[PDB]
Amino acid sequence: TLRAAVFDLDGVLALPAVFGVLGRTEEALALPRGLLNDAFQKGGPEGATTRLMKGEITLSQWIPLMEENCRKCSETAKVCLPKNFSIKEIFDKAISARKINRPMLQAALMLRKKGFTTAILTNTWLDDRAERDGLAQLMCELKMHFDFLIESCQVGMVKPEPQIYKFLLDTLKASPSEVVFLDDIGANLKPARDLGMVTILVQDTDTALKELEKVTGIQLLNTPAPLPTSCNPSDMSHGYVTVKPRVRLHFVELGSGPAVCLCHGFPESWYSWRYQIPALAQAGYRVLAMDMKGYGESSAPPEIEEYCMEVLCKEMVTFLDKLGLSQAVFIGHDWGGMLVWYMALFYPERVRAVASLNTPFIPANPNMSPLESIKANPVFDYQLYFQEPGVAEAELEQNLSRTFKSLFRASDESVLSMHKVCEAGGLFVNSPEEPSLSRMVTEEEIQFYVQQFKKSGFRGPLNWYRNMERNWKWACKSLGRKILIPALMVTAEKDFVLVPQMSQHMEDWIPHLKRGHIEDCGHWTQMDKPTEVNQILIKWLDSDAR
Amino acid sequence: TLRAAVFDLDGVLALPAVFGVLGRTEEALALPRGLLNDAFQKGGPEGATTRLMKGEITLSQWIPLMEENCRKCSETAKVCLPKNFSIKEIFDKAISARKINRPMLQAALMLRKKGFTTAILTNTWLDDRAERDGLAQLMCELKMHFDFLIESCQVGMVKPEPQIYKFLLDTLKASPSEVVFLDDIGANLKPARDLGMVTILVQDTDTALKELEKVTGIQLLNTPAPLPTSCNPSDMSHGYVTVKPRVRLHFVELGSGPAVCLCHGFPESWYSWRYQIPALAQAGYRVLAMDMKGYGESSAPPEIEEYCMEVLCKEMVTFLDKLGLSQAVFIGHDWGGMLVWYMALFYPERVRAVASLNTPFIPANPNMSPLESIKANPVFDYQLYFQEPGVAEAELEQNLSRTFKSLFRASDESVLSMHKVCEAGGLFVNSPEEPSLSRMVTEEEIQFYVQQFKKSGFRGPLNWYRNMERNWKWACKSLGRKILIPALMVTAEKDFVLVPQMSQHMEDWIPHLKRGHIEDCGHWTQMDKPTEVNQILIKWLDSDAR
Ligand SMILES: CC1(C)C(=O)Nc2ccc(-c3ccc(F)cc3)cc21
Ligand SMILES: CC1(C)C(=O)Nc2ccc(-c3ccc(F)cc3)cc21
Repeated sequence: TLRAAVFDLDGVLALPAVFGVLGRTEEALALPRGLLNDAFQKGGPEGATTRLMKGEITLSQWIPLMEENCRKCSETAKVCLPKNFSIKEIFDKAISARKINRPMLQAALMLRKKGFTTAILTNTWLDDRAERDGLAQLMCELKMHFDFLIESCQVGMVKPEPQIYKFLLDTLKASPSEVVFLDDIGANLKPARDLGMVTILVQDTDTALKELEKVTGIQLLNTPAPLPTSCNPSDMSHGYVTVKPRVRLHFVELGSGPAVCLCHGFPESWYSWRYQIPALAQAGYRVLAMDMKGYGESSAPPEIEEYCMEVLCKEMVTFLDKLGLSQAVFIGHDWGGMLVWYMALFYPERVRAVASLNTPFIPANPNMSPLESIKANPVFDYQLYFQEPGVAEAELEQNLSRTFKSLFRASDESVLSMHKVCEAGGLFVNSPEEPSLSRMVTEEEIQFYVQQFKKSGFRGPLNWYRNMERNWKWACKSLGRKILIPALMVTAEKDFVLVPQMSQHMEDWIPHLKRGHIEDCGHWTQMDKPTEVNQILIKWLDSDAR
Repeated sequence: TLRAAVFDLDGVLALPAVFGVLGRTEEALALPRGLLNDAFQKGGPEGATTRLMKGEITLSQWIPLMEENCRKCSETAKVCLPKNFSIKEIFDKAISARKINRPMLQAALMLRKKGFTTAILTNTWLDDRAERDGLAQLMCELKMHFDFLIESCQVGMVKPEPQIYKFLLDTLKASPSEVVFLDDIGANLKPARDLGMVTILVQDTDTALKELEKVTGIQLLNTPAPLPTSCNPSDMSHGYVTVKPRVRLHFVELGSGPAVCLCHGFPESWYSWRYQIPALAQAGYRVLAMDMKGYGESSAPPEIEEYCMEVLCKEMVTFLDKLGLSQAVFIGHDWGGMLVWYMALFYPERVRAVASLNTPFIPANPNMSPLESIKANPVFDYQLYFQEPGVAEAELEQNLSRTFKSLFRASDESVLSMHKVCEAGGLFVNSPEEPSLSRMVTEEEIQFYVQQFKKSGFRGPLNWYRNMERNWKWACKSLGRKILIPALMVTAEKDFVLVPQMSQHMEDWIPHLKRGHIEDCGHWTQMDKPTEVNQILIKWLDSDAR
């Protein structure tokens, strides 16, 4: 029975094959057929290309040897290479044109999800070209999804030599009959076949994937749209910044490029952005996913006033100061969404661009108490239940697994009576002790939130709602301002509290505001509709956040 | 007696004054004298500029009000503003031309070093211009050097109103007679003077600094060249990445831009780069200063093989993978310098550029054992003392303060007999029990290293020298390669072990190698000559690392 799948890089996980450019160049330049492919393989196991693939020499040392071989081949075929012939140019274009073969990666991802050990086995080179970063980027994106990456130039062995196959089996800790090996070169399949491995000659991806599903008995073709890549907490870079004597802020960091600071809502974590972090980093951004003050590995002081917007915003500015960041793009959800609008209003010089999921920008009404304003809308009643210190903490901390399983549910799975919370005596009075697992989350994802909330509980997080008068007084100072920096408002059709219509007047205060809208999306936006959140955010980032 | 110094921003800590552009524009456009300055102050305390400075409105809301005032003033003076007159253009140019007044900052730095509480008190605005980042950058660089930053637009008060002065005194927790107040506007000095504060009207910096030194009794003018800004460990962003089950890597992070990964030597810390971190971040780079494997907050497994170059390099690649970085510039010193050359040789696709301080690149000699090669040079004898597990650990761990005070000394303070270590029975046999403090370090800086080494000791750090045969075998695989990516070699005149002449053949293997050289520099390069290290690295980064 199969328990391992091995994939080649060129012509299998990455298309078009770099090899096939030797043929295309021949046709474009009207050179004798196979001339470039002949000079490429010249000398066979003793040749320049084999030395390159074994790591004896670098790609830049190989370029003049290939040119020298191209001349000798043309001299024999009684032909002349054009005025401006360049192996460097040919390969630079070929390498940058090569992209990930998405359905092949999807199949490898699906096999690994079903318990398979996966690996990339490739005949490759040590790339020291001025433009080597393009290929470094491709290898980084691909390799993360596999258990092993075996590169000929690092191991000093090359396919079709029998030793590399014995090396692969030792790395996999598997018998050859347990292995599927996919390659676009028949000669390179041959030793794997002769050893007893199942082999697939890859020409078109579709036929290769049909052969792959028939032999594994796992559906890989025509399968539903996969979720974006998530985060394994133990594999992330974890950062810690002391913003003041008793306050440290924790964040997870991924990628290079303009800093994108992600600000979760209540009662969440950096992990609420798990489906956005790999996507935004891959789109060319340096993601900083916060544990907001009161949460996870960040400090959680008990004082209510430690959680007013003025204090929270000041601390986020210090967070940027200590990291040496002059600016960051601020993206928030729920309470994080409220914080990001006030970062834009009070510190525009520090905010590259601002985006909010669900949370509209509504200015303070200076002729009405915030307590009065909130009583007007019956959907905001649950926030009055949060006012009395200790009441909501006791119910939310009682059973953590029940708390998160009850809260994190899609719009058509809701188990909560949001009205009338105070009167009913609690959020979960008509809710089960053992809620069923929502289709949005796994048991393990719930257990991550449970473990995070074991440290500081719900006091600090609930304190965010306990500064309505302080926040109102501070917000009134901004009543003559407008938000004029790049801004995005993302509405969720089925958020029954932060309703899309509440954002309707925003253009009066943010004239150049851009919008996104997600149909059939509840309150837990990032995990409810991750693919669409990523599409909207990446599109807005590339256009407005530089 | 004075214990606090307060500085204005425009015309005092930053020059040329943004105000003075109103006058220059008048002269350039041949407009009536004081016309632009009149429309700027139009309406006085009730005017548009006062509302701006109090934070009632943003800079972009103010621009059309200023234009409207400029028209009314021109209509009265019976003049016509030119075809293409733009307040936006005038102020964009004025703000970007304004730079830090270096000698004024140096004086504030010197006063704070002598126990003074320092603050910036400024009449400023909420900047929402498309080009606001330039000013955000300036405020970030300046503010870090002061105890307090009081901005009119954040406090809703403005100079010369008496309330802002009472607010300043409350923030300083000082009586007015204890305060020196420096301002370029006479009207703004007046309430501070009337309260009993010492006031300096700032026209030219030199005269202002003479007045400042006469009143404080502290030399501020003609004082020696200051050291670059250092790091306070508790104020840095601390990052943590698990590279494998038993191995976590710690780093300090500062700045935005291309990632620059700093790799210390033996027996050091991320803190050895304390004078480079703020400088490189200010030059436009994202600095990642490592605690290398075996050190500080990074894991220190006991096995010798955990510290061979192959393992260390692989882990540094995983470190980049987990952070989502496709590349980084690698800068190393001593053992870190050796690691960076092999990162360039084995992983060029992941290395944006490579630089080494003191450590030359010398290829493996495949016809000689590394143990033989090292015996040939008597300066490398101390490395043989490091071979036997437990011997060097015992002497180095015996008295940590003695260890670091003995090691970290300039070329003309050396206390160590580097020959013949093994024969003499130790590094510190002819060294004092209580070494005098080197001119390069403070007691507090030594105590930081002492506290760091209390965690894991010297086993992991010494293990870096215990893989000579393993490293030699791995290095021989690279003998046919060349380093062709951007590279910098920095030599230290007085490093008696890693001598400048040892780097002489490097061009044979790195043909496009760039060089730097530091005269009168010992082995502890970063702390011995910080200003010159920063100049060489910043110059090479801006030219070759993009
Ligand atoms: C799902 C539902 C109704 C919706 O449609 N919008 C919101 C907003 C907040 C909460 C919420 C958050 C925390 C908590 F403890 C209780 C309820 C729940 C919801
Ligand atoms: C200062 C001096 C001689 C010099 O000029 N070059 C070097 C290189 C290494 C060490 C050193 C490092 C660690 C240790 F434990 C002992 C000596 C000491 C030196």
